[PDB]
Amino acid sequence: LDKVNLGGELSGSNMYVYNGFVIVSGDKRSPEILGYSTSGSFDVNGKENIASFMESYVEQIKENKKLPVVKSLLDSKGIHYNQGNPYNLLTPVIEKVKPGEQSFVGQHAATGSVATATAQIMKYHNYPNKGLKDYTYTLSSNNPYFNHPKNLFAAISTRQYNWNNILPTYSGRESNVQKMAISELMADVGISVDMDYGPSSGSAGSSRVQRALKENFGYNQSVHQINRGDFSKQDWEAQIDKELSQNQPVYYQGVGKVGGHAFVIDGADGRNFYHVNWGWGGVSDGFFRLDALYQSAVVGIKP
Repeated sequence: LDKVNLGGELSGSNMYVYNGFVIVSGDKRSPEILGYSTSGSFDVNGKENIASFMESYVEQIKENKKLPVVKSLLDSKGIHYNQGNPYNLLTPVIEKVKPGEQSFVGQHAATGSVATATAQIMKYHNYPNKGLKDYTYTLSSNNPYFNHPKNLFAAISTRQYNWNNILPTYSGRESNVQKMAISELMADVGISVDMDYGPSSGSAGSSRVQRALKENFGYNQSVHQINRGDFSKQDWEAQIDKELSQNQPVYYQGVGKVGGHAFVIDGADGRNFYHVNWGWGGVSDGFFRLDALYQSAVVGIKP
């Protein structure tokens, strides 16, 4: 084992990670093994959606101080998307340098975890074939990366998505046919969720995702947002288990000051660990506990 120096907000001793990989807490008033995997490694540098989740474990363990098997559905189809090239080839191009930050002018903004999570689930279903409704929104007045005013628009009602061209994953030297297909999908999805574009891109998430999947992309009326706080632990996990039992990956997110920090839950080991795809090409994917004890999910995702 080779420990990772989490640093940042995970630079304490309340949790330790060693590269597969393993995650163990540092206080027996909380579960011992938090997350694990037999392949790849774990990292959170520059990956805010993974770090946000980890930061919740820490808050959880500190709170403890006061005291079916489903094979990864995405892996089964070889779905591994990311947030940068070529997935973001059609997101807005950064125009301004944010005071005090290094310049990203000329680069396409990140797709956003919310859009990457949503796109992977859509690819799993290879749906829809035809977009249903257009979408527009105005970029946040406080966004320091673009000139204002800025209105974004996606002609989704005119889309005929070719799922043979939208590949399950991208290597790098794919032709325009394939790169255009995935970048168009990512740009449409991001716009449908009012993405606040930047070197990192944020969206409110769940509330936007459930509405976009039905209104813009034609998914089943069964699609809806569920909040963790409205369910008992048993009912919550039973919801997730039912989705997975029906071959329906789940959109999941935690909340930060910049919006939803999303990922996809697409499997279960049977020991209460759920398989997670962080949308970063594969790094850090594995089995995690929903908690180590403002989370939400979008379920009922199917055509």
